Amino acid sequence: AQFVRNLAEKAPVLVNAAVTYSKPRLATFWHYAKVELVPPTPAEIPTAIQS
Amino acid sequence: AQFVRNLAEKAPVLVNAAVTYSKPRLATFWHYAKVELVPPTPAEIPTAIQS
Repeated sequence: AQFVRNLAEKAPVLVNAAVTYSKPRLATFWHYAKVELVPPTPAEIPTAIQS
Repeated sequence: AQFVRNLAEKAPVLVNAAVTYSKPRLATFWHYAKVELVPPTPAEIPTAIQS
């Protein structure tokens, strides 16, 4: 009852820990995804068309 | 009647002459329109984005 609610508060802390562990793995994925904040360069278009 | 039909045959020759005169003026328009037989180059995209 109230103890289960207290357990839920501990579970909320556990959920925060779950978010905490997920973020660095997500940060590694972000490092791969951080290459572009704007659309890709039209500079290598020549290389691609030539290939 | 038949003379009007004969006049129509002459008119058909006149229509061919009308097509004949239109084609060189159209050819000048074609010279302006003959620049691209395929989609435009992605080479100047840099110039445009920089401008």
